[PDB]
Amino acid sequence: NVNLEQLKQKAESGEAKAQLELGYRYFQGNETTKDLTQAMDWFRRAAEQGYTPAEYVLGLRYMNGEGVPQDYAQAVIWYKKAALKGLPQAQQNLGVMYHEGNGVKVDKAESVKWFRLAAEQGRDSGQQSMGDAYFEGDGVTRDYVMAREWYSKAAEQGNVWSCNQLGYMYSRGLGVERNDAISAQWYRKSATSGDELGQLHLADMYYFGIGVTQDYTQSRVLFSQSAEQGNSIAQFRLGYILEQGLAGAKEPLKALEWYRKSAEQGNSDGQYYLAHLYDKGAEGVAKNREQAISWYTKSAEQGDATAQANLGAIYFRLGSEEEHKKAVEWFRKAAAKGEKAAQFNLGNALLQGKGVKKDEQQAAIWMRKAAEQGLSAAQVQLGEIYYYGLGVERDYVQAWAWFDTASTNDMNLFGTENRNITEKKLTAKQLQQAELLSQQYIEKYAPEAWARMQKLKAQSAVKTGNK
Ligand SMILES: [Cl-]
Ligand SMILES: [Cl-]
Ligand SMILES: [Mg+2]
Repeated sequence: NVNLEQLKQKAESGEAKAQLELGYRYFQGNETTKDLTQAMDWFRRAAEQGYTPAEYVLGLRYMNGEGVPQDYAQAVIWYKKAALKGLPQAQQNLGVMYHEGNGVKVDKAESVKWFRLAAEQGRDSGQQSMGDAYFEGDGVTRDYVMAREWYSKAAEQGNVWSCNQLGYMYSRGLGVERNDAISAQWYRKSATSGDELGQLHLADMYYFGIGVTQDYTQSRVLFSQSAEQGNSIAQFRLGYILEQGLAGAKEPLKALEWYRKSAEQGNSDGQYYLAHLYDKGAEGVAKNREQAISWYTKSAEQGDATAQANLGAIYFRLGSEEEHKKAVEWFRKAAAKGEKAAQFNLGNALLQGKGVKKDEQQAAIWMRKAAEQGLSAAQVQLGEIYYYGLGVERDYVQAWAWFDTASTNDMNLFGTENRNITEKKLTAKQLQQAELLSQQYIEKYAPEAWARMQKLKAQSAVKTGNK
């Protein structure tokens, strides 16, 4: 428009708009050397005339301590001048000051008054603030319906936080009936904007086919975008996609790197998967006991029951007497959380008196818990517990039933052989009873096998009436 000298002439003539603009020339330092003293002087001259935008600007300068000592209380006074005259940005900032108790005592109801005025003028930050207020019940009574309405207005204008909130609410059924498809649409808007959490959530939805068609390639790309921004969950989820070759060839070395990124942030899942790669190895990844133990221990300490079970198992396979005791303590923690492998491992520890005093009655209890969760190895051991009467009264019918369950479950060879051996011990009626019992156990405690069997079983025909 006009240069500095021409602008100066207008400002000195008393034009408030020119005074504010001149202030900004000094503030920004583009056409003239940055000079906060001169910037403030001209900002103040414009505000002297009650020029609303300049009053708002002094609010910013006092709020931020730019060219003046930071002073929230004074910022509030300036914002209120401009807010009372309807300037949306001043209303929003004043609302924030009240919400935070910056320069004024916290007043959540008052914050909502100001957010509402800014929101009614269509500012997306105000609309978001109203959404958050109704979502939190902060200065207003909680109302997820109202929250959704305000978030929608903000999200339509590109407000990313509001997109994520809508994604969340539609996923959880807050103020609206759960709809995974609509949830995914909102998270997609977020993800396309470059948002780490929108990418994370949409990736997870493509992984499991929630609200969208299952698609590991889309999942990989979205997890990658979120992981590159540092998200520890996205990092291990991407790692798993890569290790398992779900969207490409298996890439175990690349998986390792992503698991390590996750693990180093303290993510117990990342720590688990990193440890698991060192535990089991993969193509190009050597087994490493020390690393497996170290990373399982961090994961286990964070309550990961899979890590607890696997750490104990490493110690049981190869460990000192103290390591066996530690293993039992880990199995105990994981068994308490319901991890079937830990219940099984604890059961066997108690049968042997390995790392713990031998206790066959307690062994049978843990073994049954594991067997009921479908672990065929536990079904075999529980069968032998009944066969030999270890912490239970000997019962060949129960033995046969658990062995047949294990055999049918996942073609456990020891189940099959033990069943065949036990059968000779049974009368014809005991065998009938054991077969019925195994049918019950298979349906309840090997349900995947039950379903497979039911779909394949020979069925009888029915004769239709004729003539
Ligand atoms: Cl703006
Ligand atoms: Cl695993
Ligand atoms: Mg709040």
